[PDB]
Amino acid sequence: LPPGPLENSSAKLVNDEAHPWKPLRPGDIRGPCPGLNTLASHGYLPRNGVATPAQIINAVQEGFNFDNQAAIFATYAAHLVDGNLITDLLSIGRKTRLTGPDPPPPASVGGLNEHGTFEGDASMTRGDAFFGNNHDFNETLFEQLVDYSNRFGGGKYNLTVAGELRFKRIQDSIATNPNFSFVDFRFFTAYGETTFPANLFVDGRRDDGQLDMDAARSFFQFSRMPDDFFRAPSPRSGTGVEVVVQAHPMQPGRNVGKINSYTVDPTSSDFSTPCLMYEKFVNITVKSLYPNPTVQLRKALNTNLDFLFQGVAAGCTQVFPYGR
Ligand code: HEM
Ligand SMILES: *[C@@H]1O[C@H](CO)[C@@H](O)[C@H](O)[C@H]1NC(C)=O
Ligand SMILES: *[C@@H]1O[C@H](CO)[C@@H](O)[C@H](O)[C@H]1NC(C)=O
Ligand SMILES: *[C@@H]1O[C@H](CO)[C@@H](O)[C@H](O)[C@H]1NC(C)=O
Ligand SMILES: *[C@@H]1O[C@H](CO)[C@@H](O)[C@H](O)[C@H]1NC(C)=O
Ligand SMILES: *[C@@H]1O[C@H](CO)[C@@H](O)[C@H](O)[C@H]1NC(C)=O
Ligand SMILES: Oc1cccc2ccccc12
Ligand SMILES: Oc1cccc2ccccc12
Ligand SMILES: Oc1cccc2ccccc12
Ligand SMILES: Oc1cccc2ccccc12
Ligand SMILES: Oc1cccc2ccccc12
Ligand SMILES: [Cl-]
Ligand SMILES: [Mg+2]
Repeated sequence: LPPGPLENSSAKLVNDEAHPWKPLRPGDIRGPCPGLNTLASHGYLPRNGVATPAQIINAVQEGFNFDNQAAIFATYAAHLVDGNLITDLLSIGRKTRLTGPDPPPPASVGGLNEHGTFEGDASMTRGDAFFGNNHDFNETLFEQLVDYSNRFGGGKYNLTVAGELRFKRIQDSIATNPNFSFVDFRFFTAYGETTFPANLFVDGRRDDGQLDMDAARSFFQFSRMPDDFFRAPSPRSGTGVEVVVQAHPMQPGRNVGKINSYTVDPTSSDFSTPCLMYEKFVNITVKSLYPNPTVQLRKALNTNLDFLFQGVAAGCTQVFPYGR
């Protein structure tokens, strides 16, 4: 079952004796998420980067005070599209034999590195998949984050910086990635993720929304909590995303095989239709990976879809692609 919320959600030291940072060993997997990467590199998750959904939910809550509903929604969304539903294992990065025997195609079980399922374009510190690497820390992109922090945040990353940088990334992908896609699930996640450094990488004794660049580099590049890091003082995820959207409101769309051809998609969900985002994720995205599953896969899909629905925070009706 999905873990419940923390019994005690106070700020506390999370870079503690039981959770030291360690460098990668051969075979250890890290991916496009600095949050999960840091949890693995401090042993809140298995240090090889392969974990169960329950391990992930417990880790994001314990290590960073990510809220329960957000933890459930993201984890089961990722697991459904990128994880092995029979073995209950998900890679936080590249595809690996460590998640067990694969299901039939068209399911990919590609880990969080799989482009276009959860991971997508216009990430802050990772390049678009079209440019060759959607998962490793990129120094040039991080230096741009530093520059935007200097210009809009007095040298710190905050929600104002997030609003400007989110738009800059989108405009750079429009100008250079002929395959740029910015619809449905990615349209939502791209905005939410820009709040996370301000909400969750800021030491919880301060919780002022102002992330310094030493801490930012530590998390984004090295998957490493600052010495004496205290987690956030209460559960949260995407609060302040309205500030990021308001700075430069966008419509969902994609380039259409050429640069500078961004074409709005009226069949995409947007922030006015969160329940459509959920329904398409299940009916189209998940269903297309598993169109006619065998008995044990069908059971695992339905269980994980029930868990996903527990995380749906927008008053939506559950949908059932494989029946009740
Ligand atoms: C709850 C389970 C979570 C999963 C499965 C997850 C997975 C992912 C994935 C696959 C991405 C790639 C999105 C992209 O293409 O840019 C991403 C982005 C990101 N996640 Fe998470 N995430 C989770 C929770 C968290 C938490 C708790 C934090 C912080 C504590 C966090 C911080 C970030 C950041 C900062 C990015 C954007 C990085 C960048 O654009 O450079 N995530 N997440
Ligand atoms: C919750 O944890 C904090 C920090 O560890 C501690 O100060 C506080 O006493 C705890 N609360 C309860 C009810 O145990
Ligand atoms: C190109 O875009 C499509 C989605 O429209 C996606 O399936 C494909 O993986 C993308 N490839 C790259 C390398 O961006
Ligand atoms: C990092 O991002 C820059 C800017 O988009 C890109 O030119 C470069 O190839 C990327 N990769 C590395 C390894 O720097
Ligand atoms: C970001 O920092 C700048 C400079 O200190 C400030 O003007 C702006 O109000 C800050 N934004 C937020 C949301 O804290
Ligand atoms: C999803 O499928 C259900 C039937 O299982 C249907 O009622 C619903 O309208 C579908 N939603 C979308 C957005 O296709
Ligand atoms: O874990 C996550 C990663 C990226 C985006 C998210 C948006 C909402 C809730 C969780 C998210
Ligand atoms: O309202 C939102 C929009 C997009 C992403 C989010 C992630 C977490 C929490 C709320 C979010
Ligand atoms: O953060 C949020 C929470 C709930 C609803 C939202 C709607 C739009 C934009 C952001 C939102
Ligand atoms: O865009 C939105 C509108 C209303 C409620 C939401 C809840 C979560 C995430 C997004 C939302
Ligand atoms: O719980 C949520 C968090 C972020 C985005 C969402 C979009 C739709 C439905 C639920 C959502
Ligand atoms: Cl919570
Ligand atoms: Mg990306």
